[PDB]
Amino acid sequence: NDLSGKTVIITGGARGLGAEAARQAVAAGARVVLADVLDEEGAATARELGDAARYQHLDVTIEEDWQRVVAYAREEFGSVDGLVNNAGISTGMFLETESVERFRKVVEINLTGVFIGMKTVIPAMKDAGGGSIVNISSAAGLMGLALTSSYGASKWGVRGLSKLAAVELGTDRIRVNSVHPGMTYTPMTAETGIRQGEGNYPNTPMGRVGEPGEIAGAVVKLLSDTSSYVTGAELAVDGGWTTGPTVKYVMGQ
Amino acid sequence: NDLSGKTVIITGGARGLGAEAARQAVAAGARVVLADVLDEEGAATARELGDAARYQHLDVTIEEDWQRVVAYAREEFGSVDGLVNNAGISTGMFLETESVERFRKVVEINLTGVFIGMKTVIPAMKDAGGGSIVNISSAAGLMGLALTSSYGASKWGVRGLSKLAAVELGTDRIRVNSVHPGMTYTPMTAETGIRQGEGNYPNTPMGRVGEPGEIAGAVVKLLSDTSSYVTGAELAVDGGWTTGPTVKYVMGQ
Amino acid sequence: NDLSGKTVIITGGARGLGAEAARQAVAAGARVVLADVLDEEGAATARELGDAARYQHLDVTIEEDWQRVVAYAREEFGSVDGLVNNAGISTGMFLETESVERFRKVVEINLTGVFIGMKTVIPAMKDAGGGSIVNISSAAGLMGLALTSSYGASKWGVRGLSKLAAVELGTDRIRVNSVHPGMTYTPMTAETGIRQGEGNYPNTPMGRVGEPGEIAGAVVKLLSDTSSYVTGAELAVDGGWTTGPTVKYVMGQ
Amino acid sequence: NDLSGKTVIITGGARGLGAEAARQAVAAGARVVLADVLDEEGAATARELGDAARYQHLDVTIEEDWQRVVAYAREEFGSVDGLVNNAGISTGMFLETESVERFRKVVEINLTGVFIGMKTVIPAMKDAGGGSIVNISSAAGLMGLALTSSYGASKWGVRGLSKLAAVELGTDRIRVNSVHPGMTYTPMTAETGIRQGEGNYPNTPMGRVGEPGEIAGAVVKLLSDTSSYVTGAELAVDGGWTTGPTVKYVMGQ
Ligand SMILES: NC(=O)c1ccc[n+]([C@@H]2O[C@H](COP(=O)([O-])OP(=O)(O)OC[C@H]3O[C@@H](n4cnc5c(N)ncnc54)[C@H](O)[C@@H]3O)[C@@H](O)[C@H]2O)c1
Ligand SMILES: NC(=O)c1ccc[n+]([C@@H]2O[C@H](COP(=O)([O-])OP(=O)(O)OC[C@H]3O[C@@H](n4cnc5c(N)ncnc54)[C@H](O)[C@@H]3O)[C@@H](O)[C@H]2O)c1
Ligand SMILES: NC(=O)c1ccc[n+]([C@@H]2O[C@H](COP(=O)([O-])OP(=O)(O)OC[C@H]3O[C@@H](n4cnc5c(N)ncnc54)[C@H](O)[C@@H]3O)[C@@H](O)[C@H]2O)c1
Ligand SMILES: NC(=O)c1ccc[n+]([C@@H]2O[C@H](COP(=O)([O-])OP(=O)(O)OC[C@H]3O[C@@H](n4cnc5c(N)ncnc54)[C@H](O)[C@@H]3O)[C@@H](O)[C@H]2O)c1
Repeated sequence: NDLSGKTVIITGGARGLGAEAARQAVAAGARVVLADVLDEEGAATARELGDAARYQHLDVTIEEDWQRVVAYAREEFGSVDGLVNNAGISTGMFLETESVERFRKVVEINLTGVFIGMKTVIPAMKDAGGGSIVNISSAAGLMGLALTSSYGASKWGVRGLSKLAAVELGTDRIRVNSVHPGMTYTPMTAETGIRQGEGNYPNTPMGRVGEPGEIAGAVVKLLSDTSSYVTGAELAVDGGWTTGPTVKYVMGQ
Repeated sequence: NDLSGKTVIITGGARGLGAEAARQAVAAGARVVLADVLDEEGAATARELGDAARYQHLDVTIEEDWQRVVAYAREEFGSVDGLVNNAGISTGMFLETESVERFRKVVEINLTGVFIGMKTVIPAMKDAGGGSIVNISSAAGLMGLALTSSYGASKWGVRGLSKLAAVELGTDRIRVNSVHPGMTYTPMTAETGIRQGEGNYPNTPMGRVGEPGEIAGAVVKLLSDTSSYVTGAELAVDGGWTTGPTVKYVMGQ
Repeated sequence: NDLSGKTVIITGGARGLGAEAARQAVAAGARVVLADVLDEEGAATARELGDAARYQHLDVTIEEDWQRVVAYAREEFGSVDGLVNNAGISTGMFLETESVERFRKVVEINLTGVFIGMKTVIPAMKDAGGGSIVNISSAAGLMGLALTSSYGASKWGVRGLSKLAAVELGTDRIRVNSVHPGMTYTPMTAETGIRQGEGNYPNTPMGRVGEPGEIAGAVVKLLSDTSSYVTGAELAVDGGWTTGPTVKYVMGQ
Repeated sequence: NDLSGKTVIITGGARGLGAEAARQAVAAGARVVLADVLDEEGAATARELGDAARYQHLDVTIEEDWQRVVAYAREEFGSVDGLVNNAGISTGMFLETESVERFRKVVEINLTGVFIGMKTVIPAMKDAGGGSIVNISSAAGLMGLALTSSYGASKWGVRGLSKLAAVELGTDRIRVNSVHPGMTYTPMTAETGIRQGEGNYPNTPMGRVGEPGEIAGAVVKLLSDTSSYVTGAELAVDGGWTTGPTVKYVMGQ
């Protein structure tokens, strides 16, 4: 089913979701390339992953870093079959509050970054007769989420980017889809005081926050050939956060 | 790698989409109950599946039936863990041309039908501590498709009914999502003029209609625990059809 | 500035959003034909509305009344230029707690009833050289709302069905759009527990339920020639109910 | 009808949609502050609009410029009651074809430009007790349109920026909606061979391209109190371009 024999570059794979996806894909047969700004950790992720993994330094906003890392894959593995655009920075504040400078920063990573990744990897995949680009968006890209400011703007952008890219590359067998994670447990969200566990996140239909491995599974599905006719699609992995409001809220929560 | 060891019932499982979902389910371990109105074929398909498959006549618009085949799976197999609502019919005419007689018929099978399946298996799956209901909607449920009238109206109804159900059953570990396949090659479509293969369906970004086995892959995945944090979702398997207009169309020509 | 000088039929016209529209639609100078099953109230309403109004009986489920009423509007006013599909019933219970007979009766009125209206009115408006059909869907037809069961199903139904009719009738200059009202104060919802007034409904961005006049104004925008290039569109009037979750919910309501 | 006895600022006011909105707003009784980079044409227009029009130079990507113009608007007309974020630039090329510096250029204006717009203008609106921000998006922000690249990513970003702002500014009585015009008759499109007139646009359900005033009419609606309950909505003025493919395309023609 969801098996591999390909080379997938994972951006933001030094930690959290990115590493998890790497771990899962390597565990599925793919040879991965981790790319992050977090070097020390990254190589540590690679080193633990095994021989199917290499770590590469990559600043998602620098076209040259992309060009170099994409090239490193073709050389070091023979091809580039998958791209998982995960690297990004978040926002937790009201619109008027956010500085235009920071707005611009966040939008650079989250949006313009996946674009540089796309246009850059596209030729390598054309070279390989098709490929899969999985754009990790957010639940903030599926509905208006209070307090996401620049992050909301950029996750909506990634959703349209995937879609229009999907219609342009279909004939080249280049698949492009977006995955949308809801509240996930990570030491970082743990720092927000987010508790993992059934009953611990009542404001999402499933009453709980998700796990990194849960989102990682859907990334692999879209990397595998079991989804050979899926493109310009959006997959929400949020325990129903974006589907509709919690019952309690429909009454008075 | 989406696995199984549970019992799932596949409505509309005689021929086409249903049968292949049944097929793929079995190859992953699931115990399947092909329910259908088409008794001869459906019985043969179960025959071709093996011991992992039971057939059951079921006219989806009959509450009594659903209660019977669910009961049967319960007794026959010890549980109900998956329900793939695929048994529908189709509308191939303009709205002003259609008779309220056919409209009622299409809606009744395509919409009310899945409602009953859902209302019936819910306790079955509460007893099992969770489940997965995959309502097979269509591209007609994701946009306005000319010539689908009742089939389309009912497919939007089915997309929506999947969502409100997901918010109510989240806490019960029951997961409702919708699969929306595009143009599939079927001897009927073949007859209706549909050619299978590359460049054989230019009016979809990917340039071809999908093989029935390409949809089935997506159904099996949402049935699996690989997607445990996935509810109130809508997956489209249509080679870009529903994402946006084809380049040529964007240009006119 | 929205103005009308044409004939328009409003279903569910005896009261609520329906009658409010009739008032405003006459204020804009249209000739309205109210239609309802509540004939006592209905005639009374048309009386208060004056001479630009005519009450006709219409059991939205009986294709005959549609014909009788559509024949009348044309003969009494020479043309049928608008149709506001407002008649409908509600649902407030957990899905698996709704009988299939009720499920069916609600769909019949909310879904098929708008269909019979579209088909019947089409030729009439074609003879008039165009027209405007406004289907009063719901905020329940824009996301998965809990406890709406049948009402949800049909509302998603009414939304998708407007889109195909829009694509089909676009060249006949017959415009079709759907209006989606969120929580609104109507004496019926009063007999629900709903309150009109500031902060009285904290679970929608704006803080309170809307008034009937807020909805009618929109229906009239789309019923007018100001929205001449508008078809296949969905206008939510719900104080952001549908737009995304409330700031409080977003933080741990 | 829609009356606007208030003061609203229009970006990209020198020409096109911006201008046609200015005329209709001033006609609705609004006091207008046109803003743009094209000082030459901008001045002329304001003049031709009357003593209810003022032209302010404003480069949409510069905060000082915004800070300046909104201030001037407060002094001059005593308040800021509306904002139509219309300034922007387009794109006509394949993603893999467009440069990073260009992508940036375009995002900055269409997305970042609207952010600084909203941020700056919010305090003025709280001051007044409410307001209406109309973010002019595009059909490109509602689906995957090929060749829009940076324009498409930014118009999708604008769609979600508006929705999040609306959840956060609900109780402040500041409404935020997105207008999404499709193909429009404009000498720009005209140089492209786009002919105005019925039948002249096959690939849109309505069989033709729209006029600026058709879109200008929706702006005045959202800006007016007539839409006091609309927030976080999206309105497509596009002849059904976004609601499913054209019948011909459905029939594989
Ligand atoms: N719970 C969540 O954290 C959550 C919620 C919703 C959506 N998501 C999406 O899932 C993705 C992964 O979530 P996460 O918690 O693992 O995030 P994370 O922040 O823990 O990890 C993402 C990685 O991106 C890296 N990165 C940042 N800037 C970079 C740059 N410019 N170049 C290269 N790499 C860079 C970071 O250094 C980090 O290690 C996120 O990007 C987010 O958009 C996450
Ligand atoms: N245009 C299309 O055909 C199309 C496109 C996309 C998705 N789909 C989806 O798949 C289904 C149609 O299935 P298909 O295309 O594989 O072929 P199909 O139309 O042959 O349907 C599959 C089965 O449903 C059965 N069925 C009909 N009425 C039934 C009833 N009342 N009770 C039980 N079973 C019944 C049929 O006999 C058949 O065995 C629909 O549910 C639809 O959502 C269809
Ligand atoms: N009020 C809200 O908050 C709200 C929200 C979303 C959607 N809606 C929808 O708006 C429409 C009605 O709004 P309302 O507030 O005026 O409600 P209402 O029910 O108070 O009044 C509308 C009318 O529907 C009529 N009706 C029912 N069956 C009929 C039939 N068979 N033939 C003819 N008329 C029939 C009733 O007689 C009634 O006069 C319905 O579709 C409702 O579902 C209302
Ligand atoms: N063919 C079209 O013109 C067309 C069609 C559909 C949608 N749209 C969209 O609708 C809006 C207006 O369309 P239009 O028909 O008026 O097109 P237009 O390009 O003639 O007008 C856009 C205006 O933005 C101004 N502008 C650019 N950068 C600016 C900045 N930095 N600060 C201030 N002003 C700036 C331009 O100089 C121009 O006057 C745009 O956002 C556009 O994306 C345009």
